[PDB]
Amino acid sequence: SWRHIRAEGLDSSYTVLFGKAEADEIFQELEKEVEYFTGALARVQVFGKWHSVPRKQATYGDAGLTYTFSGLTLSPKPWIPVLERIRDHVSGVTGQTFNFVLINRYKDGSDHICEHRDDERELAPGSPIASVSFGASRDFVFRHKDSRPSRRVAVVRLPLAHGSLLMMNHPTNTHWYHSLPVRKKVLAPRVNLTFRKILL
DNA sequence: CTGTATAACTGCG
DNA sequence: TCGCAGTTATACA
Repeated sequence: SWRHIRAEGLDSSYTVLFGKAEADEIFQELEKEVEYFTGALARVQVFGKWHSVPRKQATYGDAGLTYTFSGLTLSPKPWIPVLERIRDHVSGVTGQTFNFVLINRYKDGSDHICEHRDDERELAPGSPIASVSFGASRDFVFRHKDSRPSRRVAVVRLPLAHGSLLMMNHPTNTHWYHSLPVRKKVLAPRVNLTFRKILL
C-alpha cells in the first residue's frame, strides 16, 4: 500500500517498510555504525557565506563516485552491512538499483535542512531517490518553485515516520523544492537515508 | 520595468 | 513557535 503524492510536477510515493521492532533495531545499528563528516567536510557555501550544516551528513557508495552540492564535495565511504541491508530491501520493493547513499542525521528539532532540489549533474537522468527514515518522525515539506510568485500552487506537508520510505520520482526534483523545517518540540534524533544513482 | 540560481542565515510578523 | 522575505566573506549563461 503506497500513498501517492501528486500535484503539478510532483510524483512521489510514501509507504512504511518496517514495523517498530525492526526499525528500532536498524536505527540502533545506524547510530552505532554510521560515521559522519566533520569540520571542512561539514561546511557549505550559500548566498556568498560559508556555513556549518545544521545537522550531520555522511556518504557511502561505490568507489570512484562523488557528490557535490553547495560548494561541498562528499566522497563515499565503502558500503557497510546495515546500509546494504536497507539498500537491498528498498531495491526489492521498488525494482530500482542504487549505488550511493547520503545520510542526514538531525539530533533534535533544531537540526534541519533548508529547501533545495536534488538537481545536481552527477545524478542519473530521471532516476528516483529513495528516502528512508529512522528515529523521530519529522515533517517533510514539498514546495513548488513558482509559488515561492507567478503560481499559487499549494504546499505539500507530510510526516516521515520511523521505518518509512519516501520515493521521489521524476520530475519532482525539477519543479519542487523540499525541506525538513525546525520542529522545536522534537527532542529525539532522526536518521534519513537518501539512496541515489550517481553518474560515473 | 524586467537575466537565473542560490541545501544558509537574519530580520521580521 | 513557525514561516516568510530577503539575500549574495557569489557564480554563472
